[PDB]
Amino acid sequence: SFSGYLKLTDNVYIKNADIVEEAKKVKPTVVVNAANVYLKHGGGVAGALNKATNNAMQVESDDYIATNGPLKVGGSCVLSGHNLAKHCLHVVGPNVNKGEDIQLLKSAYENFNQHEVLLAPLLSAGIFGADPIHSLRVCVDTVRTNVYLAVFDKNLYDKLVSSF
Ligand SMILES: O=C(O)C1=C(c2ccc3ncsc3c2)CCC1
Repeated sequence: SFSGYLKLTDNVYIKNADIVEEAKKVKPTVVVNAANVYLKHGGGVAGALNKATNNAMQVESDDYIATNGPLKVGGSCVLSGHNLAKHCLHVVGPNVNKGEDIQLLKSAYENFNQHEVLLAPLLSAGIFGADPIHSLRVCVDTVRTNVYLAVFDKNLYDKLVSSF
């Protein structure tokens, strides 16, 4: 069902695309959200995915936090994918702009290995403040399952491919 991707490795693929539009087209089994520990989906990929669900992702996430408390940096939880996917895997990469340890990025990507195939964004990139080239390197070196990476920014996509 995924089309137009560049193969980087045996199991990692990449495309210049909006992950929201990709999820609406493919209806993947799992879409990854670039979450924070409170599951407050205000901006970046999380704000865009939540708006595409008409805020249903945020209402579900608030009930999850009321029952379970916050996630760990490097951790994840599986919730509904609403109108975008069967499931959403909310994964917390470290936010460098909040002073979090970049070494937790490998632990964040290890959550992907629990799912045979995923549609995902680059973790800890964008407003999370990490170097996207480093994030793609950790993804390739950690994830063993089939990951389809959707990169929204065209200039970033071109830089990630040409420096890989
Ligand atoms: O350019 C990108 O691929 C990146 C992100 C992003 C942010 C917001 C957004 N809204 C719709 S698709 C999307 C992707 C976060 C990390 C890198």
